[PDB]
Amino acid sequence: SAMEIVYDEADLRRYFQTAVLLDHFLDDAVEVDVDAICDGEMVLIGGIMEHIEQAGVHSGDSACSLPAYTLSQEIQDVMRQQVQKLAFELQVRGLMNVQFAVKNNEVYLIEVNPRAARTVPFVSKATGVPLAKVAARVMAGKSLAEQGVTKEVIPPYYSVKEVVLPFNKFPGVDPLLGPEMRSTGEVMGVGRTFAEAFAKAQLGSNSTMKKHGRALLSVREGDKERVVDLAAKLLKQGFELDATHGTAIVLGEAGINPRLVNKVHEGRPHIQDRIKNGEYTYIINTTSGRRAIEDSRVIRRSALQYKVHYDTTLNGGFATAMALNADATEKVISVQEMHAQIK
Amino acid sequence: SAMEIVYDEADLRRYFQTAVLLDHFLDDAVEVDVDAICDGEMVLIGGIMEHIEQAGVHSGDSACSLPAYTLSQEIQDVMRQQVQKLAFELQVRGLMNVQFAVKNNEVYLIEVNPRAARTVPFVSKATGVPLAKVAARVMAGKSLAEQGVTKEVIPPYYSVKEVVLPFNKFPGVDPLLGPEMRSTGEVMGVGRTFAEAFAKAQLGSNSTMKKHGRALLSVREGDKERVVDLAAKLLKQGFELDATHGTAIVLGEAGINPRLVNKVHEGRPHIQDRIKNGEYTYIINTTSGRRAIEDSRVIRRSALQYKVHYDTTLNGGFATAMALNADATEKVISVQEMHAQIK
Ligand SMILES: Nc1ncnc2c1ncn2[C@@H]1O[C@H](COP(=O)(O)OP(=O)(O)O)[C@@H](O)[C@H]1O
Ligand SMILES: Nc1ncnc2c1ncn2[C@@H]1O[C@H](COP(=O)(O)OP(=O)(O)O)[C@@H](O)[C@H]1O
Ligand SMILES: NCCC[C@H](N)C(=O)O
Ligand SMILES: NCCC[C@H](N)C(=O)O
Ligand SMILES: [Cl-]
Ligand SMILES: [Cl-]
Ligand SMILES: [Cl-]
Ligand SMILES: [K+]
Ligand SMILES: [K+]
Ligand SMILES: [K+]
Ligand SMILES: [K+]
Ligand SMILES: [Mn+2]
Ligand SMILES: [Mn+2]
Repeated sequence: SAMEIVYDEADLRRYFQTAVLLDHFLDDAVEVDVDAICDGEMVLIGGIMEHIEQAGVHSGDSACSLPAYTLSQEIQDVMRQQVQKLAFELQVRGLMNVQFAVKNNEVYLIEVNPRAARTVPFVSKATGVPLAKVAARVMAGKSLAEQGVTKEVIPPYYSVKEVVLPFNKFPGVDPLLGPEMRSTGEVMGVGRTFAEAFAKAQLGSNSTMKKHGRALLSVREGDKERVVDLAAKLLKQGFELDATHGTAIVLGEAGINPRLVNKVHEGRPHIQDRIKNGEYTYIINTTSGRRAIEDSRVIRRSALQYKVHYDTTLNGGFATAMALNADATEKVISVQEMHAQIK
Repeated sequence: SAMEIVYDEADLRRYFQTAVLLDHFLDDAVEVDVDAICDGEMVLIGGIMEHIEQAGVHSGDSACSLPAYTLSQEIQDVMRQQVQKLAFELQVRGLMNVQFAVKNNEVYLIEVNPRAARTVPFVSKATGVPLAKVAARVMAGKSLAEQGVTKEVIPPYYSVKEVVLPFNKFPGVDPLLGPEMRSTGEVMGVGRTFAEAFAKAQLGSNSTMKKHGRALLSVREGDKERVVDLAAKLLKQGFELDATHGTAIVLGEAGINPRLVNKVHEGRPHIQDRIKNGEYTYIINTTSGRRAIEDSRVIRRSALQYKVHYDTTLNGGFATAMALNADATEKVISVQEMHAQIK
């Protein structure tokens, strides 16, 4: 009345110790951000952003795309409808932001921020519409209608925003994502395709990701299934794979034989070693659970330490994969050209 | 003054509880049997048989070859000489049998049986010399020279002896080889090459071995080195592989990436499951240590229950591998013919 996610009774207390609003955690859910302007008369949708990282990974630290790269129009429209309702009910006059979660083709409302959100600039840039100015006019007494800004702009190119985290400034921290924001800045990637935009945002954020080498895959239960496909993509891109017992087990059941690696406590060599010897060019590590987390800490610290690009979400992993297809230095475009393409 | 191999002090005691002579166990040594006859004037080497399974697996349960398939002539000549020395010293008059163990190019005596041994019949069949008839004559007073049997016979073909175990009659028993004899009988395989004899011997032993499929590998520490080769030989022959945790680690480091399989405690699916489901056509499982044994019991028992061919020794598995290169149904030969090839 710090945020944590508890999985069970034990966990619950367990947290209590070290310790109030309880909410059901919408697992394996897509997170969405919407910025919109309302003038009491109507509502203009500034932008619908679909996060790369799932709900549970703070929006502030999620990568995102404008326009959505996976959500259905249908569903977006739902969200678009909801905002409007919210707008009016709350009697918004100026900017507003709404965050949703999409679970099983269902739309859940996370929060409503009836002010300017840190997303505004990215949206303005992507769409060519200075939402801030507009909403400012709106607040002063000049309607959207009167402003001649009434129709929702859908760019012809992909705009992906990625973030930068201060982890390297505090080595003692576990460089891992969560419900609480820790990033200091963001970059924007502009592309013809999501993969392209993403590759640029990724490169822009200072990533050491390579297009070749050996990948380390160590994912959680709930991801043990999808990883299969990500592993495939990596193989296709020419990566050689290593895998921790559990995950290896799963891949193999699908036709994928990675090179099994040892957790720290299981033998030498182990991960830390390999990481340390620059055996990997990529690491995909997903964890769920206070302990498992604590138990996988070393993987992340080492990786951060060794300059190995790594992802801590599967959705994050896929985007990285997809981006392997694109070439961030292939084509550059200016903000001006960008806006020029808008109809 | 029921035998057992103890690895350490703890073990020692450990045994002591459950339970005397004490003999250093000659690890990774080749076991050899030698059948000879002495008439007080000379000594006749009937045959030198090299065991496939190493010392520690009772000669009565080991497969063997006449002539040896790996021992050097040098070293066989050393055994030959010791046999003669022993024959004379002990005053043998008739048949005798000598058991040696070879380690690091050194011959060790395991025991002397001053009488007809169970290998006699096989040796006679393989060499065309009826040792029992000869030794009987000697015993009755007709010397080896008088008889015209004074030169060792080394047949032009390989003769392999394989055994049959009654484990299927006692499901409650762990179908594992060791220092105590459990076999009820034996067969013989005759071939142009070791591979061919072995193959015939194995088929004859009612082995369900197949020339294709998926193999399961789960070997002890010591075997971790030679396994790679086995794994490779299996790969060449067109098999697919599965392996448990440690084995997998080793294979990975060698470049072989088998499909990982779960130890029963590890989870699902595990070995029993797979064995039970017909996933395997061959199983190679080695174990050292009373406790390590008791644990792995389940692999061995399922293998047997399900009729999957299984080897419990690395030597054995190699032999099985060699046999993949042969066709036990290709050529047959009568004993008359075999004998007729002897010069
Ligand atoms: N019920 C929930 N299910 C899933 N994720 C949630 C839930 N509540 C919050 N989150 C996640 O936590 C973040 C923080 O929640 P929010 O109410 O937006 O906090 P803040 O005021 O810090 O922005 C969101 O960006 C989202 O990823
Ligand atoms: N010191 C030893 N090192 C290795 N193997 C040995 C040793 N002593 C005996 N063995 C193993 O035990 C078996 C039985 O020993 P042996 O003295 O021949 O017993 P038995 O009287 O039953 O024939 C051998 O065939 C061999 O595999
Ligand atoms: N947008 C958050 C940064 C992603 C980071 N590579 C991670 O996967 O943890
Ligand atoms: N030579 C004795 C039989 C061998 C059996 N396949 C085993 O390896 O245990
Ligand atoms: Cl905000
Ligand atoms: Cl005997
Ligand atoms: Cl029984
Ligand atoms: K998110
Ligand atoms: K808030
Ligand atoms: K033996
Ligand atoms: K004996
Ligand atoms: Mn929020
Ligand atoms: Mn013996």
